[PDB]
Amino acid sequence: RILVAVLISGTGSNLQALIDSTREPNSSAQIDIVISNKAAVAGLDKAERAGIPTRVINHKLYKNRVEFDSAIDLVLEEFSIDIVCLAGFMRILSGPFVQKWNGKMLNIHPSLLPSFKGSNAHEQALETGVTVTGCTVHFVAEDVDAGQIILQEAVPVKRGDTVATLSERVKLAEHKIFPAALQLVASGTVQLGENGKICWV
Ligand SMILES: NCC(=O)N[C@@H]1O[C@H](COP(=O)([O-])[O-])[C@@H](O)[C@H]1O
Repeated sequence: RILVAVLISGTGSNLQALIDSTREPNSSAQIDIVISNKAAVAGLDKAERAGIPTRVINHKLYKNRVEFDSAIDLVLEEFSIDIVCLAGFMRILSGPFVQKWNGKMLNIHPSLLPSFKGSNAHEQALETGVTVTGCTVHFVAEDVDAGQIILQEAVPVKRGDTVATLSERVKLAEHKIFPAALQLVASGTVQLGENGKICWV
């Protein structure tokens, strides 16, 4: 069973979906710890009501990214973590950390990368006026632009949509592909080749 750590910053709907899929009969992974850089967020309650230990590592208490990421890394090693899932984690990881976890850290983004990178993808989409958006799960890479893509699901944008409605429709897709992507990676079906490009059995 592959040990997983889910990093969060807020609500935790994606965390929840991963908990459910990991609690499924044939899952190849189990969530052994949940880390939040913000205290008092709902995702923390979801991990707790699930019997999953948590830690709040507040980035505001550190001097730089390196220091903050080192604290996080101490916990992951402490839990013999294999795979790291960034689920709503709103922090940019330091290069050495991303380097360390290359091929073992997945992130979920609410757009069809390379479109609408950064925060507020939904708002960007609606400002732009696309009729198709979606979500993407990928490996975290040195630069947030070369992250190897694992799975994506296109989601339609309705003409009436507000950030709330679109956002909700996109999360439904996210809960589908993050669990599947985790499974894909946890089971070894998907890996990062030596050339750094995605690889399937
Ligand atoms: N910086 C990346 C980013 O924008 N992530 C997105 O934030 C939301 C948090 O959801 P949740 O906490 O309910 O899983 C999710 O929709 C995720 O795709």
